Amino acid sequence: DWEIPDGQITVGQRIGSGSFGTVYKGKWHGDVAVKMLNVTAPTPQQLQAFKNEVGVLRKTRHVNILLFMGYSTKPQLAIVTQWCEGSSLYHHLHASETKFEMKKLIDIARQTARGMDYLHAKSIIHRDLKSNNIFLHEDNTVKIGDFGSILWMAPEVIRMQDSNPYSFQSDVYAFGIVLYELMTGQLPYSNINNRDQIIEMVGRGSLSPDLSKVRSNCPKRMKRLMAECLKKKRDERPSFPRILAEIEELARE
Ligand SMILES: O=C1CCc2c(Oc3ccc4c(c3)[C@@H]3[C@H](O4)[C@H]3c3nc4cc(C(F)(F)F)ccc4[nH]3)ccnc2N1
Repeated sequence: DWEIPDGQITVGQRIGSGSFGTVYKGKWHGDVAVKMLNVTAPTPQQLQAFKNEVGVLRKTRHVNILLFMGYSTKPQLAIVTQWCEGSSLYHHLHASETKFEMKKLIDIARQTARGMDYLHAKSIIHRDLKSNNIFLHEDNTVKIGDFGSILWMAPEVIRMQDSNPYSFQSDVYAFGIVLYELMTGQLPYSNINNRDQIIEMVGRGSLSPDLSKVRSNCPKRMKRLMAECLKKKRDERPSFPRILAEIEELARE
């Protein structure tokens, strides 16, 4: 079982605080990272907001997913993961002037590919793939997870067609936008300066990322796979085994 008895985890420094919960850096047989719920007695609605997150976590065992280690029940509900060190891909590309090199941009794209590939085989749809949900552990090892947003939302997701628009292809579209960030350097819709403008225009297909902003030494394979991931219709996008294959094939240069 993965339940961690009360008192085993010395909850150390607070890292991030949200209205929902709070992420502390902790100590348990080494450095860990605990995500707690700021409620004494949780409602059944949020009870299994915790029970569900756990399930999808204990199903993962990949180098490029955040390592689940266990969960606490008392005194408050808590998820326990490995303790990563460094910044997210977002901090690196947009908040810091990280002088990233082409080989390493491809490698980050490749690790993310492998990571997202593994989720899909386990039939796990992320629903929020983005640059700041991708942690660069030791500024090398990519760890995918939920570390907390419309810029990565596919047109059909922006429209909220029916109930859930979230699918494997929604993650594919998001992945493209990550490739866009790696290959251009900036975020998409850099010139549009209104959130409500991005939602409306993408919703009618009148707006899409500017693909003429990528680096010069952006490999043509990657330029085209990027386009393929951003096809406006969900069923035109490539699946991750296709993607992993393509990226890994060009990475061997
Ligand atoms: O500097 C920092 C602060 C944030 C942080 C960490 O924050 C977290 C601590 C605990 C924690 C999380 C994030 C979220 C929850 O519990 C982790 C999580 N991983 C997930 C992976 C998935 C998926 F991969 F899609 F299956 C889904 C939900 C997930 N939730 C953990 C490790 N290193 C760092 N680095």
